[PDB]
Amino acid sequence: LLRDLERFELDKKIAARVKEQMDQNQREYYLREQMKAIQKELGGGEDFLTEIEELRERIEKKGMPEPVKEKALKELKRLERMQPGSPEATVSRTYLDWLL
Amino acid sequence: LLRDLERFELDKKIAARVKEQMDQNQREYYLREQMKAIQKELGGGEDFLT
Amino acid sequence: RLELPVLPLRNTVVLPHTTTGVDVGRLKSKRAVEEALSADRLLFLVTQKDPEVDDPAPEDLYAVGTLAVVKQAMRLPDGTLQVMVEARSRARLLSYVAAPYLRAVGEAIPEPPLKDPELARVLVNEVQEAFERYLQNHKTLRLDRYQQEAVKSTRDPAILADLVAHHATWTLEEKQTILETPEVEERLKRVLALLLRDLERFELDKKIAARVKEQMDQNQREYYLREQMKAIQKELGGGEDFLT
Repeated sequence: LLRDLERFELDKKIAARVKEQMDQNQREYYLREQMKAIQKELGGGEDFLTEIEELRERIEKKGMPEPVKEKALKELKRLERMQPGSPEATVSRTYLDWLL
Repeated sequence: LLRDLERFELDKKIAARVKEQMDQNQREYYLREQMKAIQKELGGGEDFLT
Repeated sequence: RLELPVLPLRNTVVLPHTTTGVDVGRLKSKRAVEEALSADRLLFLVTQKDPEVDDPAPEDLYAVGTLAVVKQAMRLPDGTLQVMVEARSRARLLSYVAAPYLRAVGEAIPEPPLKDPELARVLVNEVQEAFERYLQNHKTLRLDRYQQEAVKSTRDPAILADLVAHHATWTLEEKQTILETPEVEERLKRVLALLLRDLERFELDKKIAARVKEQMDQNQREYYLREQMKAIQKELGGGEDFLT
C-alpha cells in the first residue's frame, strides 16, 4: 500500500503536468483565436477591423514607449466610441495617423 | 383572368424570400452582436476599459 | 520490399490499421486499384502534397507510404470508384515508376520502441488521458469506438498511435509526420502536442459558446427593456399634452 501511495502520487504529479501543459498554452490560444475572430467577423469578409488593426500593428511595431502609447491607447478607446463618419472623427483619425 | 389575385400567391412566394432575407439579416445582426459578446469578456466592457 | 501498385490520395493520409473510406477520381488509379484487387488484394496508399496535381508525379509524394489491404471495391454510378480500405504497415519510398500507375519499391519499418514498461507506458497513458478528454469537448465521433480502440482491446502502440493521429482534423503534412518517423515514442510525444493543441481549440470553442450565451440573454433582456420603456412614456401625455 505504500508502493500504491507512491504510484498514485507519481500519477497525480504526471497528470498535474499534463493539466499544466493544457492550461499554460490554453490561456494564450484564447488570445490568438480572440484576435483572429475580431479580425474576421467585424467586417465579415470585408475585414473592417484590419483597418483599425494596421494602426495597432504600428503600435506594437513602432509605438514602443509607454507614456507615448498610453495616449494612443485611450485614443483607441475613443475610436470605437463615435462612428467614423462623423465630422469630429476626422481629427481623431488624423491624430493617431500623424502620431503613428 | 390573372389580375384577380392570381399573382397574390406569387407575391406570398416573394414574401417567403422576404422572410428568408429576414432570416439572414437576423443572422448578420446576431453574428455582429455575438462577436461583441466575445468582446465583453475579452475586456471591452469592464471597469478599466473605455 | 513489397512490390505492389499504389493508389495515390489527395487529402486523406491513411495511417496503418485505419478503417476509412477512399474515393477515386482517376482512371489510371482506377486501373491500379483493379490490378491490385486481381493481385492478392493489396494496395499502397501514398498521398501527395501542397497544391495537388490530378496526375501525381512519383517524386511529388512524401517519404513514407502506407501498405494496405482491399476489403471490397464497388462502383458508384456517376463514374468514380469508392474504395473501402484497411491498412497494414508503412513503407519508406526510394524510387517509383512513372508508367501510368505507380509502383512501390519499397521498404518496411520493423522498429518497435524501447523502454516499454518504464517510460513508454507513461507516454501511452498520457495519450490515453488526452484521447479520453478529447471527445468530451470534440463530440463529433463515437465515444464507444474511442473506448473499444484503446489499450484495453488494442495492445500495439504503433496501431494505437496511428489511430490517435487519425481521429483529428489536421492538414496534409502533420498526419504525414506521424506516418514518417520510425521512432514510435517521438510520434507519441508529437500526438500529445497535437491533441493538446486540439483540446486548446475545443475547450476554447466551448468557452466561446459559454461566453456568448449570457450576453445574448443580456441582449434580449435589454432589447425587451428599451422597446418596453421607451414606450411606457407615451401614456403619461395622453395625446402627448397637445401634440407635444
